[PDB]
Amino acid sequence: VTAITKVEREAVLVCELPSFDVTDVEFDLFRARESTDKPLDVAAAIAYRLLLGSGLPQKFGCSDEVLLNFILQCRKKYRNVPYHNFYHVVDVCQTIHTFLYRGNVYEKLTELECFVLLITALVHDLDHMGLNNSFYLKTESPLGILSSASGNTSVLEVHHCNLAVEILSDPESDVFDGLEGAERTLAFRSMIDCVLATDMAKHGSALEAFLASAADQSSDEAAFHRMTMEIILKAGDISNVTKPFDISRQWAMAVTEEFYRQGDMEKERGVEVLPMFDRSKNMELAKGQIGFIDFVAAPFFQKIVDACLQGMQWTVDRIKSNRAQWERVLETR
Ligand SMILES: CCCCNC(=O)C#Cc1cc(C2=NN(C3CCCCCC3)C(=O)[C@@H]3CCCC[C@H]23)ccc1OC
Ligand SMILES: [Mg+2]
Ligand SMILES: [Zn+2]
Repeated sequence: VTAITKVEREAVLVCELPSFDVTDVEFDLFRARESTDKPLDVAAAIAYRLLLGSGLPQKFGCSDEVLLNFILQCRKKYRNVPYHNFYHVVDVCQTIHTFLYRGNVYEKLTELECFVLLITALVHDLDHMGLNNSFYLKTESPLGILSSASGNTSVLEVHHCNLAVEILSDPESDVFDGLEGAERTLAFRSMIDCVLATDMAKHGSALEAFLASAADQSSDEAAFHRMTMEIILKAGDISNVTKPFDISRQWAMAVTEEFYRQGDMEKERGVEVLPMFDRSKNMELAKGQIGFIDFVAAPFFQKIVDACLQGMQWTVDRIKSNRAQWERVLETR
């Protein structure tokens, strides 16, 4: 990991994001990416602005300089894939800011936990290649064999954590260098637990654990905090369908293309290709999004808002209205 240059930091700091309000639930990262022809420097500057405006990095002895080095060390390790690129993790960072500060989830966590979550957003998909865990295991690829041999089925999520500790091992990009003892430990353990919890194979059990804890007034408090962090990172990670319809739609286009590519390589490798990943099945976006809404996103957001995160009710309202709009695309076809 080469150190970040004064020139690179300057390239970010110049961005001023005219009109954009990065703290708003109606914020639009697509409009932001076009507004210039340096769409990466913009993304970095949104992330930088979000982290400073929280007032958290300052409280934990993280200089403006170390914070920007971190953001740029993260950006270098993301790839040119349709969805799991740098724009996705800047989106998860911004969305998590809104859940914390507009949804009042900050009230459930310490400032350190709020700081860790915003930072974890940016590392949670490092060096994602546009292929899911299943691909690595079905093709008996090296990373797949190593996961299988060492007993951890979360191929990508363990990879992401490995790159996250690498970046933070250098004091010039360690946003946690200001921490010591129990606080530094908590920052690393909670960042790692949250990234590992983004594996959708654990979706059901993470959701049921958080709900059983929130329903139990005698839950261990440290455990409830941890599961709140995991649930918020998960929330941001499937937050596409909580955005204004046209934003939601562009995200659904980017993820469908990434899936389609995986199925193109699964084809040329002679491995099982699910309907979802098959360009030849040419399924309607509308039916896809309605499916995701009915089986994953609507139950998830409704249950966590009912159980505990009442201030996030708008996510359930926007899902409800996004589903209505896709039902009208169908009704008028
Ligand atoms: C049954 C739905 C049909 C799919 N068609 C669609 O229109 C769509 C979509 C879509 C999908 C994802 C992700 N999907 N999933 C798994 C979720 C569990 C159900 C099925 C297995 C995939 C993952 O693991 C990714 C990695 C982690 C998080 C979610 C993401 C994110 C955003 C999306 O829309 C913007
Ligand atoms: Mg991921
Ligand atoms: Zn993600």
